[PDB]
Amino acid sequence: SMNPPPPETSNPNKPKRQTNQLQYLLRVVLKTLWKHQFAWPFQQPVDAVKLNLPDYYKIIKTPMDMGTIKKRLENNYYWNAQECIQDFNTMFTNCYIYNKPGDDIVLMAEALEKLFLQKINELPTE
Repeated sequence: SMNPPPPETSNPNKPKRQTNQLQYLLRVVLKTLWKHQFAWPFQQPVDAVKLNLPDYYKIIKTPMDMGTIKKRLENNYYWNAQECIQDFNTMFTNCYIYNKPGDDIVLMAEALEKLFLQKINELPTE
């Protein structure tokens, strides 16, 4: 029922790059999803205490959220685009795992994922 430490956003010994694909992931992908009317439940790690989800972290062992991804992109945490794309996919997958089909939160994730897929389709060449 307690919250775990949040995912890492800082790791000085992790090698880093700033690439045109990672720039696109921030300037286009993250910004598009962040501004959406359904963004709010995904803009920070799941607070299992505030949201009264005492089993959330029993079930979800690889937590991820756009607050974390936003910090990772702004602080150049990544080496490549695939790492960041995996974070988004983890976020959506977690939501579908924990929740019931048709739940509001699932519909919200689906709308963000649709946009995500549209933006990744046009990921610029390296």
